[PDB]
Amino acid sequence: SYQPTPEDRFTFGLWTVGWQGRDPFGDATRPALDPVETVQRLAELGAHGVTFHDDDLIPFGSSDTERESHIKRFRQALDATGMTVPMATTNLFTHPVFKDGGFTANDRDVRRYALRKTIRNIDLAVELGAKTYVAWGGREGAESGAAKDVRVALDRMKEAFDLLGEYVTSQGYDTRFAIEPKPNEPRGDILLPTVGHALAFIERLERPELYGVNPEVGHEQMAGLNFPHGIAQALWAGKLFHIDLNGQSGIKYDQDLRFGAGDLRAAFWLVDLLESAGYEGPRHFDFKPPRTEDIDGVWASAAGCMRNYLILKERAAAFRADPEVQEALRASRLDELAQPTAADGVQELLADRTAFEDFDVDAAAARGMAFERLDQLAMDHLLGAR
Amino acid sequence: SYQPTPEDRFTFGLWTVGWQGRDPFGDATRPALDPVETVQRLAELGAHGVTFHDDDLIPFGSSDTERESHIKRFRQALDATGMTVPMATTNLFTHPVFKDGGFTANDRDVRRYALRKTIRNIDLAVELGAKTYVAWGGREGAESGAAKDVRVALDRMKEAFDLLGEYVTSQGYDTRFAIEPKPNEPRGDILLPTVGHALAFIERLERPELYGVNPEVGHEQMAGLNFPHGIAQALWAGKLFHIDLNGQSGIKYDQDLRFGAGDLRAAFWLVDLLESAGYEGPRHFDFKPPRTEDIDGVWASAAGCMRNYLILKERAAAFRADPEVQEALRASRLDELAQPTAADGVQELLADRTAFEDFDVDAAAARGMAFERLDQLAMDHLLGAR
Amino acid sequence: SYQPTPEDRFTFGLWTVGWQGRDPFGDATRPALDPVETVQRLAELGAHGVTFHDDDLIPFGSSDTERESHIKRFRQALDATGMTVPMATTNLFTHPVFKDGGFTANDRDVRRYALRKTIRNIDLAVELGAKTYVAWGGREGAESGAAKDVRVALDRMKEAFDLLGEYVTSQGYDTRFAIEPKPNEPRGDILLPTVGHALAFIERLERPELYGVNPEVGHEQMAGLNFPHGIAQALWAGKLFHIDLNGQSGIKYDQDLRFGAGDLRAAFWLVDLLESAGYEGPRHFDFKPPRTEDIDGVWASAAGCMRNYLILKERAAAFRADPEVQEALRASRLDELAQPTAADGVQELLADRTAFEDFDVDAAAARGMAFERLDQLAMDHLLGAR
Amino acid sequence: SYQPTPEDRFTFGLWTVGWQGRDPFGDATRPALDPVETVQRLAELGAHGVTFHDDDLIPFGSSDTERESHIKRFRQALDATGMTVPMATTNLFTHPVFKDGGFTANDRDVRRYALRKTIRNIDLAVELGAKTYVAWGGREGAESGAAKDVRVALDRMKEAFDLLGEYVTSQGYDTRFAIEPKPNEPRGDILLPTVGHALAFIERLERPELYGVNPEVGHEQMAGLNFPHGIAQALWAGKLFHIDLNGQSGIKYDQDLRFGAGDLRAAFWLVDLLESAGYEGPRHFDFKPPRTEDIDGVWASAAGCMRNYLILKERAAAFRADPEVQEALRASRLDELAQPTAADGVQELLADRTAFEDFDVDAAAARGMAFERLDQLAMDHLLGAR
Ligand SMILES: [Mg+2]
Ligand SMILES: [Mg+2]
Ligand SMILES: [Mg+2]
Ligand SMILES: [Mg+2]
Ligand SMILES: [Mg+2]
Ligand SMILES: [Mg+2]
Ligand SMILES: [Mg+2]
Ligand SMILES: [Mg+2]
Ligand SMILES: [O-]
Ligand SMILES: [O-]
Ligand SMILES: [O-]
Ligand SMILES: [O-]
Repeated sequence: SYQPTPEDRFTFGLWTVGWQGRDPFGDATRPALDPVETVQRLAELGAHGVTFHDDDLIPFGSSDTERESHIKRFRQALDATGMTVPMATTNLFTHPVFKDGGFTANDRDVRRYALRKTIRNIDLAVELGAKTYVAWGGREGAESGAAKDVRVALDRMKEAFDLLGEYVTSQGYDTRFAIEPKPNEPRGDILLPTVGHALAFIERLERPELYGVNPEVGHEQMAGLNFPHGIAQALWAGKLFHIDLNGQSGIKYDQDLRFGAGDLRAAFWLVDLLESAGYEGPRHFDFKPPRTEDIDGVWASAAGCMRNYLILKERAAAFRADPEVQEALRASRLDELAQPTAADGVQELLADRTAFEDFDVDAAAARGMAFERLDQLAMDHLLGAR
Repeated sequence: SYQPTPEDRFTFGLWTVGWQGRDPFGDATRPALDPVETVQRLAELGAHGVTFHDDDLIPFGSSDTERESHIKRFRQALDATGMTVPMATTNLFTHPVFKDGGFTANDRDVRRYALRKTIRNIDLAVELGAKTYVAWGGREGAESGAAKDVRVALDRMKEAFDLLGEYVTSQGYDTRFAIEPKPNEPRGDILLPTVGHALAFIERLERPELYGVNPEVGHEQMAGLNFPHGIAQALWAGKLFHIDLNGQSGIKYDQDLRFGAGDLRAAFWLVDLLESAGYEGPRHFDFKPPRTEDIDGVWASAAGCMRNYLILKERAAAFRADPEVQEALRASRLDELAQPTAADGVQELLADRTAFEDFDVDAAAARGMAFERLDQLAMDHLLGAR
Repeated sequence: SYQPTPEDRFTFGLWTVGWQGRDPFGDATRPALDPVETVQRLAELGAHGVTFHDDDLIPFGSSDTERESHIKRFRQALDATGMTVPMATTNLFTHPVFKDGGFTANDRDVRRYALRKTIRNIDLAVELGAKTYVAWGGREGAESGAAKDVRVALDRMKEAFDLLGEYVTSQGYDTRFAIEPKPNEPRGDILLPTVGHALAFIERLERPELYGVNPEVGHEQMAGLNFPHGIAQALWAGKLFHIDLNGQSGIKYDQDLRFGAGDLRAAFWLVDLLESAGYEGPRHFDFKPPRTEDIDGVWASAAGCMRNYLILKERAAAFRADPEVQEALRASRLDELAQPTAADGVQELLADRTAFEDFDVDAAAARGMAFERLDQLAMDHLLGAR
Repeated sequence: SYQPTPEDRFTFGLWTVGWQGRDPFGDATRPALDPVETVQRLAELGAHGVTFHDDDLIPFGSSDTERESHIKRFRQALDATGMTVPMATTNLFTHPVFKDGGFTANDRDVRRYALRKTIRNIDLAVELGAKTYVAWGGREGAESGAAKDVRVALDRMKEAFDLLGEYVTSQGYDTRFAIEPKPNEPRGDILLPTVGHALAFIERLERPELYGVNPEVGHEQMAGLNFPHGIAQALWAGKLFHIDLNGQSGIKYDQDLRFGAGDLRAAFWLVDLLESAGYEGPRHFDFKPPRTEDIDGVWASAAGCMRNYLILKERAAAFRADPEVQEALRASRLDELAQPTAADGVQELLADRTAFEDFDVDAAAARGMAFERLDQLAMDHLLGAR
């Protein structure tokens, strides 16, 4: 089975299946896809909805009449298919004017233009029903040390987000923001490089409750971090507003492989976490079909994204349901991890001799954790060898 | 010149110059140093003070009389040399009982013991005059996915730090805590893996003002991150309580090279930031003299740490003082980065046609940033070619 | 399920299940294992043989009488179980005399001592039946640039291996040598860091036929390289003499996880390669049971190594046997890669206008490669969803 | 200061200063440069020559008449300046027909076309005076495991290079070939990923003498390797035919920063090696002026490449000439590494009791190597603090 239906909340950006295959060393290997045809083809595949950057839907520099016309025909395909727009974003990285950033460009006039460009697209995203507005500052950063004073750049980043927070509050919009972290590329180093850095930054904004994170699998893996661990921290903070799924095979350039490819065990632990934590947002795929592929390989790749999530969902649920796994978890004391360390308080802990002076350190040091047996049960379930 | 004096606030852990050279594949190549002799030799080198883990000063398992005796003779060398103890920490990673962690061990009784072990050493660190108490959770984490539920582990981590916050508040101690992030090693992945992750975690503690970060050069570089950028975020947050200086040559095992070795340009931008931001805490070295070295190579390595900071301090100050550099910074518009984007407010920005409808995008896109000329002036000053 | 047999050629080092758990930040968590108990327990698990470093078997410093006793007891356990010894190696990294190397130490006398220690163990390995003698220069390298002139050190490395070749040739021994590459750890950089570098060096020895490589999964992955691609090149060269199997989750310290853990798709493509190329040597596991484990967890991790190889062997055989995969391989023109580019020579090619002057570049550019549809069939077979 | 002369052999690719700034997330920021203006401007800066890909000089698709005109104008600028063309290469990566490779494309016809396109440019390079023809197989590789059988692809790679060797031998051309390794990007994994892998492959060609390597600083650093060590092995092998100089700050996308930027101490040890080994080929810069720059910044970045090499050349010469460094090298026994381990052979060594039976292992283990004191002298010379 593993057939996606709308109920599975699978979404795709216009820019993913529509990537023409232009990379740093080569030209486009595929023609551009029309936005109406992408909506059509994804609804046929079992997708729930689509997302967009403003310049994906409306070619940069369009007159107001060309814009209207682009939004009308898109909105029509959405009505015709039952497709939703859960999220939208701004392109603040392609046009040469953003070569030193959008919100943190050294030129003040470019920072003002970046904000107006964003605000215009927040109005459109709300009209189309988007609840989450993503911000990926891919050009915010530097290749050299004196080019960007980072404390002042963070003053300008906080100013920009506070300004957008005031704007949606004044308009009464029901939209929240999600910051997408990336450690590098296209800049040598990008500001707010990981989930952690974006979550700490949010706590310094004027209205923190309006902002969360949109982590991407491949981005945290570009810094060699454990993506399931970063998502668990964002969930613990109540800040996982959206998530971008794809694959990455290690620390190198950002590959955007289809979900499931790259680190397959990390994809298994991520699905197990999303499903057991009850995440209810879109399962969004931000990937690129390899430029070796024609348009049928594009839809084959898009279908494999959804198929791999559904296969892993089944294996993670079977794992957690297994009495032998529930037994191995008690053996590794994951139940004791859930008990408070000292709900009796610091003064009872300090007067407790079994916690220190009479604690038998070597009896405790000799208890094996039985983590390898547990992990081989997880490997067996992933591989269907049970 | 480049001669360290106490005034330069250079500090060293007992565990740094005293590392015997035991690594994963080999035995100790040097004898243990007595703590009194380390104090002596570092005061002679121009060091301001020393730090310790409890088990560095008092051998694990010492009776109360062996403990008293170890603290008396140490305290005596400190009085005799004028050496200070600015910071202290707990060893919650060497003894086998901490094989699954201290504060986040799955076994509850080990988590209670880890807290009592810590509290006993907070009392001693306050008595010796330490103002900062560092927490490096090196055993908090996992090699496999089901071994550690990370949301619950963070419940236990927050519980532990809140418990220590209540303890020092109740005792009226003037000590703050600093969390030291590390992405991996000795665990496959460590919780709170970077500066960003530790800063976001602190905002969820009961008394956030009691906690900051103690970043280490080599640790952020093990995730390929820009260490000067991470320190700028911690300074912007008002959370840089302490800093550990050393060298790392890339993403690999944690090398702990002497400061200045590893990424030399990153060391130059770090000193430029510390000195221009007015950091006033200790310049602490957490490094390991290579096990190829005898005890004279140990003191040669320790002296090079301080010499390299003083050379880079001089080159960074000369750079910033140069009128030609001040001119290149105006040319790259670092002065415009300091201007507010929209102090006129969102409604004036929205009614400003020069910010969007009449903005000349291509005139702005054509302005070069002159960042390469600026960076070659920084290279010239670093190398003393001006 | 999936039982290990004799004919599977699974072997283990004495140092793998015998690892006591000591790492750079912690003490041993397990008791030392007796070599004869290791032989017994591994025979019980379905292993075909065991390997050893000389100091695993005979304690460094044992007179020629305890050496006698140690070899006698050990050979007894092998006699009793039918266990074989396919390979042996020298420990030229643990003792402090090897702190700057064995074969390439700057001190001449340490290099002579290193060669005498190796030759003593080549005699023992041959009489126990080993056909392959592994060299892992863990200490050959540097933490700094002027400490080691690498061209001269390669002269010394070549000299050591040529002298070893002369010795086994004058003795008439059947044994061949296999270099084990590793990019770093315990040295900042190790000489002959990858499979590629070791294959090139072998070509400069006086008897290249006596020497091949012994690549390890996690070591090539410490440099972010594709381990199956590196094994395909060692097999193309006719130099894959032995292989070390384990797991690694990224570029970081050497983990030595059990085979299957780490990069699970790389383990699948490795098994598919080994089995389709008909590699017939030992499937040797060089891994470390995590120090979180007691001795039951050690045997559970050793059994998981074998189980994972056998599950992947079955999934890879099913992938290649599937008629739809054979069809997808023809569709991606994997059969056409096996056809010679220009079997009728360079003047044939130059005289062919369809190769240049009349080649339709756009029709060729538009053929899709259908690689994503082939990779999802491989993904379905691995996960048993086919 | 530090002026570039002719005799310094500094060369640049047409594609380096000519890079228009287009990357995977952004459009070109600079106008295209005319090849004759590039020749003029670089002659003015003190460059000795220029290099080119065939499609840098002649637009893909130009008839044999625009080809004529393009070569004529270009040769005119060279005639007028005295600029030389030391090396040339083929673009087998930009056009979509090369999406799965040139020499190792699965389609036979694309491989024939790739060889005809290369041979056409070998004829042009020879008449312009190039002695080295570089091959960079940027598209040779895969993003997935069954897309490319690597043993067969190495058969095709060897076949392509053997046919090129036959062609230049039957023409009597003086030119030699140089393989440029790169571990990844634009392919997930590229074949012959490091200097080591390319040196081993060369040993399997029918005429190994015609082929060497062209390593690039940032490409070996993309795999975390030590670039000076890799160059020492290519020089030991007699295969350093050419070298590409630039900067890279870590394992991430290929940056191509100007030489000196990135890992500055690695650039110091590289210059020290090149100058002490008497390398006499071009010092070629393969870098990209950041897209933040206008054309004045492009020429400022190109001048910085040359300046940095000349400052490092001077600092490295001063380090080796210093009597205290010569003394520190004797103290670290760098003179003793040059002495043969056992010049009087294996039976000499076996008969020597001072090599084993009477060698005092503890006195040898306790000699310190004094490597930190030597490295701080190197650090003092680099920073001009001596
Ligand atoms: Mg991405
Ligand atoms: Mg994304
Ligand atoms: Mg460290
Ligand atoms: Mg530290
Ligand atoms: Mg290993
Ligand atoms: Mg091994
Ligand atoms: Mg490059
Ligand atoms: Mg190059
Ligand atoms: O992305
Ligand atoms: O450390
Ligand atoms: O290993
Ligand atoms: O490049």
